[PDB]
Amino acid sequence: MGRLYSGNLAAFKAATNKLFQLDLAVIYDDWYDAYTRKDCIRLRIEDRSGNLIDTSTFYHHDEDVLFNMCTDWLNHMYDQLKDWK
Repeated sequence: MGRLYSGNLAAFKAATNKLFQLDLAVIYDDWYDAYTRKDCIRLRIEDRSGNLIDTSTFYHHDEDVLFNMCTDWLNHMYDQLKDWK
């Protein structure tokens, strides 16, 4: 929907350039919830047509550790899909 701007996002923004070059898509869900109304960080990976790739939900200690975990896993798949076709 949109993109935020903050200091911890300095390194985070850099990762985006890789996503296009590996031919994949990623969407995150935040600020929307059912009846519980609780803060959470949901990260979802998928294709263009329908094949779903993977998903992860993060809740833990403050933003520094949270973003570290998020950026870590994103870098994780890069090499793996770089080996296959």
